[PDB]
Amino acid sequence: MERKHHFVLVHNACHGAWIWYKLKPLLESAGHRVTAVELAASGIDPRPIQAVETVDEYSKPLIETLKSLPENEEVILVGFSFGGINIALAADIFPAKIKVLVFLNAFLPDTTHVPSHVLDKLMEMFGGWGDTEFSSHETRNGTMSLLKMGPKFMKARLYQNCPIEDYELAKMLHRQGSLFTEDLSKKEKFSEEGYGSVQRVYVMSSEDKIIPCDFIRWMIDNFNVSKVYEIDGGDHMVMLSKPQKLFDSLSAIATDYM
Amino acid sequence: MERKHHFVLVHNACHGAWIWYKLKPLLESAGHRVTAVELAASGIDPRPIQAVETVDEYSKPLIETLKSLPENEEVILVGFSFGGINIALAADIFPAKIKVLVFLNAFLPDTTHVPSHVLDKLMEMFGGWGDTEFSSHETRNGTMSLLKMGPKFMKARLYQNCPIEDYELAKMLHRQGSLFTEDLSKKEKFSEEGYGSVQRVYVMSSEDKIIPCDFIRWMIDNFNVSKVYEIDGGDHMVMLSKPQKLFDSLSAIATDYM
Ligand SMILES: [Cl-]
Ligand SMILES: [Cl-]
Repeated sequence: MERKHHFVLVHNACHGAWIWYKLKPLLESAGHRVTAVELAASGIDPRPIQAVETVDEYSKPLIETLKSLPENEEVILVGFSFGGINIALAADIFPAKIKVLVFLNAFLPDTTHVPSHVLDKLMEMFGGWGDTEFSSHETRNGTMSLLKMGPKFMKARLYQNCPIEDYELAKMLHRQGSLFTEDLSKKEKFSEEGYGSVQRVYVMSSEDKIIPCDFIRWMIDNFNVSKVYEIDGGDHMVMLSKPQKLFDSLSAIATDYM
Repeated sequence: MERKHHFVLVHNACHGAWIWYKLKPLLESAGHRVTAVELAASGIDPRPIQAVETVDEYSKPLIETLKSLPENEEVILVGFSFGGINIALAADIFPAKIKVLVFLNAFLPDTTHVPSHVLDKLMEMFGGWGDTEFSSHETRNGTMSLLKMGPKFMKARLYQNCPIEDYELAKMLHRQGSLFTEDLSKKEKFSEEGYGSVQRVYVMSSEDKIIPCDFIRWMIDNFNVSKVYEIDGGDHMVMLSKPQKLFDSLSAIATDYM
């Protein structure tokens, strides 16, 4: 049997490690190791998002997971949605720990514009926020913009191809979060020597109704990848609507980096 | 059609409303309404268990859900495991709001002994906590015993008949909690005029490795119920391992109290 890999999986804003409940055992039955990180103020993390003011604090559990890998171990690092920004941050710290970055229906930042660039572009373009609730919290370093998904918006825009049980689960577990847009507008650009040096691939769902297939091409034209994989019939929450096809794409990716 | 009901579902210690994610849509498809309560320090509730120092604080979100119900509305109140204690507590406060109490693989207290009686009986004969972590938290109410389940103990004793996905989910979501046995040993006995006046039924799983059949028969012999229902092949997490059969049992109950 060919070499197996260690996958580090990074969830989206307002969610938590729980999203990976279908995919983790698929990967582990094929002999791979999986670590599903829970970011700060996410899932069952005991902090409210208001206490996590910066994207570096938010991302700290991912940095700590990578820090604790033994010497010379490398992972396949998979970021979902805002998890794209998280994994780029990590890649700028620990580039030699990362065999390949998997941007899964994810923000794909560049090394030319401020780190918020691709998030700011989507916020300008997106029209279907529905019953999502937006709010602010003032910090000692400025306004921090917060969001809490509404259930109608979830159903129409994230979960529309998911089993109803999955939607019910999400309604039980989703939390107010942040896309850290102010904090990311003030951060130093992602570096070419760190983030830019790491191999990267993009995995996109064909029915993602939050991260559209033309906004992806925009991001990819803006900052190229090695390879683009497409998951036929996936919604945004592809690890819940099409976990087997997602396993298939991750499997393929593992084969290209053995 | 027959009139439908409003089910209020109460989870077990260390868990949260998320346990109900398969059952909830089954009951809603059948036309019923469903509230899955999240108890203090449970699931995504923002407080750690160290902040919830009494069973009455732990139960307060159930109390508030019952208090909020419109005038003359009555619910089918389902308590799972330690949920049995919480629904007995609620029945002693709002007995006229409850059509029937459903003890589901649950502790069934009486009105003769201290509230912790049936737990004390189990805890005395129980062995093999496995990798479960026990700790003590000192409070203005005395010592509070905390537990955090270990994953080997979960797999063997709680989830042995569940899909691997459900076991992975639970590993992602379970939290340190408490059975509040100190506080329950000190509390006033449940009253015959409140709790004792409410209709009650028991639903047991045949393969429950936490609450064994013989102990259930002893609780029911000591505090009678109107009817007993059994779910063939269910583990303790019967809402995960046999949701359809649990639905079938709750349907049968709802037909009985139309
Ligand atoms: Cl996101
Ligand atoms: Cl329990």
